[PDB]
Amino acid sequence: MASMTGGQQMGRGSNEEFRPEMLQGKKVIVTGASKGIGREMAYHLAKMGAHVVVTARSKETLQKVVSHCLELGAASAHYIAGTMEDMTFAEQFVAQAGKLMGGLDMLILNHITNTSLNLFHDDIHHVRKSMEVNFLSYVVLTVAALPMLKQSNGSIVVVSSLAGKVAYPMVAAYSASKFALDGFFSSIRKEYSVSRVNVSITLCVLGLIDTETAMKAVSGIVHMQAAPKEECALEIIKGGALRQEEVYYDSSRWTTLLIRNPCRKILEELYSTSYNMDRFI
Amino acid sequence: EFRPEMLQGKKVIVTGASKGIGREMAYHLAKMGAHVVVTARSKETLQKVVSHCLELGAASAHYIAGTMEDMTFAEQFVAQAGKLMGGLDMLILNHITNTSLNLFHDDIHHVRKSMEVNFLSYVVLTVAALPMLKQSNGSIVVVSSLAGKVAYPMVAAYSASKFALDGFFSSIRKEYSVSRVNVSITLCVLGLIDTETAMKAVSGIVHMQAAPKEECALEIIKGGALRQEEVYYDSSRWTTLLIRNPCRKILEELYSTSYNMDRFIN
Ligand SMILES: NC(=O)c1ccc[n+]([C@@H]2O[C@H](COP(=O)([O-])OP(=O)(O)OC[C@H]3O[C@@H](n4cnc5c(N)ncnc54)[C@H](OP(=O)(O)O)[C@@H]3O)[C@@H](O)[C@H]2O)c1
Ligand SMILES: NC(=O)c1ccc[n+]([C@@H]2O[C@H](COP(=O)([O-])OP(=O)(O)OC[C@H]3O[C@@H](n4cnc5c(N)ncnc54)[C@H](OP(=O)(O)O)[C@@H]3O)[C@@H](O)[C@H]2O)c1
Ligand SMILES: Fc1ccccc1Oc1cccn2c(C3(c4ccc(Cl)cc4)CC3)nnc12
Ligand SMILES: Fc1ccccc1Oc1cccn2c(C3(c4ccc(Cl)cc4)CC3)nnc12
Repeated sequence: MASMTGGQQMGRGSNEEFRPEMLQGKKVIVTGASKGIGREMAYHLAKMGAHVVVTARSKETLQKVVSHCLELGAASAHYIAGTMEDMTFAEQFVAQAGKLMGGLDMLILNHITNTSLNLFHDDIHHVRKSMEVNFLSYVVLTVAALPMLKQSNGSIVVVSSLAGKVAYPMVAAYSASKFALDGFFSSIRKEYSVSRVNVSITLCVLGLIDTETAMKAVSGIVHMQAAPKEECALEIIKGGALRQEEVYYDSSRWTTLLIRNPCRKILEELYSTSYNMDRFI
Repeated sequence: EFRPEMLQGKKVIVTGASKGIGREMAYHLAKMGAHVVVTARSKETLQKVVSHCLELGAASAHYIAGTMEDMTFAEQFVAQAGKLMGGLDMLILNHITNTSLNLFHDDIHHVRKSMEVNFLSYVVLTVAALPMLKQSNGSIVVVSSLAGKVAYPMVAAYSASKFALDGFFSSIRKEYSVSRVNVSITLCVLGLIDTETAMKAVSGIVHMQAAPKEECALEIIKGGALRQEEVYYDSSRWTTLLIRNPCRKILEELYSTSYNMDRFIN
């Protein structure tokens, strides 16, 4: 039947309004998918009938996510275990994932290095590791994924935080890595636009989410309402599917109303006329 | 309101001071009668900056040559600079790794080096300088860009490193506030400046008006001296009208009541 079937899900109002069928048969990578938001995303994609390749360090937990993804109705589900501290693993993982699915439609970059809320003093090793895992590996994964994503006119989904847009104490190294993602990915988005690289980039700005790990890390320190991980995971997928530049997800209505920076967008448009790139394309 | 006398006898470090904005800052500080320790890789060019700083009326002037790719050099440099001056009042973090305007493709080495030189060495320098800066109720001055606040194509690695500085230094500023660490942090958001290196890098690509390096250098020093959180310096009036993010400041204040830090300080 598939050989006698053809068409497009992305018609009028698909910019616009999400349908779970937009992910049916799509080839998706989810990093940091053994737990939390990442695991929830893998489950939503499975229910949508997507092909899924999940990664994290723990093979045992990834096995359970894969098994459950298959129960949920994933077109295919596989895992490749490894550390994102290793840039060779990050590069090879994408090639293997792409070969496992026969291509790539969406790259969901979600993993982070283990971090706790603490004042910054002298932990330069944690600052470096945060930059390596939360930022550099995302760049390595993007470079490795791009040829496949250009072929499919695919999507890059970058999971960030409110701490990647505004400042918070106790998360200096983490926040620096999240701000770096905005600078890097927002720059390449402008580059893709002029180079006719039809690969969308979604930066997801998340508030406090009720994941086991985050709840433990903020216990007795941060007294905020935590948003549900299930809904968070769906909002990220929706944003990627709709090719939205930015997703904002938080418990507070004040956040949603204030995080947006219309002045940044206006300034970027005003500077777009001040440079000549026809020598690079 | 700034007065040049605010820098008279002050003990100041200037990184990336062999040329451009950094060199201009060293010269302004010299004219103001500050004690100055300049750094960059080129000993020969630093020797000339030092000699000229002394002619201009610096209370004292020294150089220590080395690469900011080396975190051990960065750490030892501060100690050595503070021992020469007998302390530290202001740490001016200005150096960057060599960068050109290009589309991003494969260059992960340049992304890593940009993060190491433009960001990580600033953190290492701050850690090394903090005990002296706490003693003097001193200042940290971080030289950034409009590309460290808004997005630009052709500078992805550079921009990531500048955005990282905002996230890191703005976080520690809030930490210092609750810890009673009386060390100010000034993030300088600069537009196009007429430095030899920047002008060559943008030639035939960027055509906007370049602001003068002499005035730029002074505005950075002024901001540090006045303990301003942020300095905005650009040729365009539309930039000055738009760069500021009042909503970010409001959001930060609204979240400030949602957390309790008295377990890290008591
Ligand atoms: N939770 C929140 O409140 C919150 C707020 C804002 C933004 N976010 C963002 O949301 C994303 C997910 O957060 P979360 O709360 O869901 O975290 P989480 O539950 O703790 O999961 C993190 C995932 O990353 C993996 N991981 C950890 N170290 C790794 C390494 N070295 N190499 C590869 N994978 C590694 C973990 O699995 P293994 O340990 O087995 O490797 C796990 O699958 C992150 O980007 C986070 O910054 C979360
Ligand atoms: N110029 C502009 O249009 C502009 C715009 C926005 C922001 N900015 C910011 O302003 C600052 C200064 O810019 P500029 O135009 O004055 O640049 P510049 O003239 O090229 O000078 C950069 C300085 O950094 C030093 N440096 C380079 N690599 C180094 C390394 N590995 N270790 C230590 N020092 C190193 C250089 O000296 P040696 O080579 O001898 O080491 C030099 O003294 C930067 O932080 C930049 O981001 C400038
Ligand atoms: F998912 C995580 C696992 C382990 C550690 C941190 C993790 O991520 C987080 C855990 C908790 C809050 N997080 C935030 C926010 C935040 C940051 C600082 C403060 Cl004071 C308050 C709120 C913006 C909500 N960004 N990432 C995280
Ligand atoms: F000083 C430098 C030496 C070498 C390379 C970059 C250097 O720093 C720069 C050189 C030129 C412009 N720069 C900018 C601005 C910019 C960036 C990109 C584009 Cl398309 C337009 C305007 C914001 C003015 N930020 N840093 C630099």
